[PDB]
Amino acid sequence: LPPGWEKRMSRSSGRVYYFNHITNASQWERPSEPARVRCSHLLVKHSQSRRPSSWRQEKITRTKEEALELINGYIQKIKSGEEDFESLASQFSDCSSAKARGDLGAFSRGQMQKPFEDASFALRTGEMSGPVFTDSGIHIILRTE
Ligand SMILES: *S(=O)(=O)c1cc(C(=O)O)cc(C(=O)NC[C@@H]2CCCC2=O)c1
Repeated sequence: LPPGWEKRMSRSSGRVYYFNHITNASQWERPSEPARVRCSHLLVKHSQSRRPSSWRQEKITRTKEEALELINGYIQKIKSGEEDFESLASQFSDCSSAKARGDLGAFSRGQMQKPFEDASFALRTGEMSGPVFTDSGIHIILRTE
């Protein structure tokens, strides 16, 4: 299995799935480095974020548990196909990159917070992470290049 993938057992169906412990993504299909990648993200902050404030809300009061529930809802909607990643990043990300549909541009290792960096370089082009935790809050990451 590629970097970070493990074979897991679905609790509800008993069917096997695959989980990546670097990106926190899960998928049913069996999964099949560059100097820089380009990623967008959607950030949900909470009261324990390093800065519990965002361009969108002066005082962020939601709990970390509430932020994870929000993130998990956005992931469901994006995976369902009902909403594009860009649409939810623009509307709900607590990062000013929201106004660029979540795009952070290109970057190399050594620039971003480490769990974000590691998830970004372990994603395939076009792939989306699961919930990724940093000191800023909880991220959904989409690798675009
Ligand atoms: S597993 O069954 O313990 C499991 C763990 C997580 C997680 O902790 O992130 C997520 C999922 C999950 O996404 N289940 C639904 C489907 C499983 C295959 C891919 C899915 O969308 C399961």
